[PDB]
Amino acid sequence: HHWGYGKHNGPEHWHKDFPIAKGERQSPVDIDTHTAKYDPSLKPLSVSYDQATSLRILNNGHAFNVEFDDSQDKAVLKGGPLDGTYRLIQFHFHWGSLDGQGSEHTVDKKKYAAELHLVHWNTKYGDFGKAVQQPDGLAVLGIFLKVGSAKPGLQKVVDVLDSIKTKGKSADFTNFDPRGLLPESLDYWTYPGSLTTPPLLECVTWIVLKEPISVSSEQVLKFRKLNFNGEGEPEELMVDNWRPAQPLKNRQIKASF
Ligand SMILES: NS(=O)(=O)c1ccc(C(=O)N2CCN(Cc3ccc(F)cc3)CC2)cc1
Ligand SMILES: [Zn+2]
Repeated sequence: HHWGYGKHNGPEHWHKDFPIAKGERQSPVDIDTHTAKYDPSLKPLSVSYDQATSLRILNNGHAFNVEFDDSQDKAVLKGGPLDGTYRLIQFHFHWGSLDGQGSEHTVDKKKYAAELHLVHWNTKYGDFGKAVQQPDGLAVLGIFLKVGSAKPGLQKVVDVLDSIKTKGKSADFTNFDPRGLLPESLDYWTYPGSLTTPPLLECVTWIVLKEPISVSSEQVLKFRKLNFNGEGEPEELMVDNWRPAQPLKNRQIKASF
């Protein structure tokens, strides 16, 4: 793969290697709040992260992933629009070079400074690789970040970034509690979509929280010091690693509230 977020290999180029980029249920999308319809049939979302076991943090050249042990039903997402149990495997963020951009989903065209994605796979499929080949294989919980007060629960992530500055670097990252990254309210919008990076597979039930979390300018500034490049290569700051909104096509966004 040679895809990325640069002028020559960015989102507008992805369709050449990944034709599904122009598919029928691509993500992210703009969430038009006035058109989204309240669905009273939606169940309350269930986020059970008390037994979450984080293991490592990795700079993969596109973002950084905080990985979890998903070999057992520990941290799971269920309820809401979901049927079954989805296991947390990793979380990562997308952010911008400026506070005025960075999120993938937008709300009434508003772009947030960043967006957190907690990725879960449907246990009925056995493993993540098999799950991404199914229309209901993944559930990604998206949370917007705005710049204001610091998020205490995010600081451990911010402080370890120095150790994984470049592509391919990883660091032990145990005992991190993802509950510290959640907003107060679990109200959400949901729609069927896709992974937002190649392979862009149409296997995701998106659940995007209405309430953003606040992070400090210093916290997001640290994200912007990461590198897309590997050690010993020309420095390319890891910023604007977000895909813009895609055509909604034949889909309806439902609201839980
Ligand atoms: N942002 S998002 O939609 O929330 C998201 C969620 C999960 C993932 C994820 O774990 N990888 C998907 C990509 N693959 C690498 C890959 C890339 C291109 C290919 F053709 C095949 C595999 C590693 C696993 C990526 C993005
Ligand atoms: Zn993502």
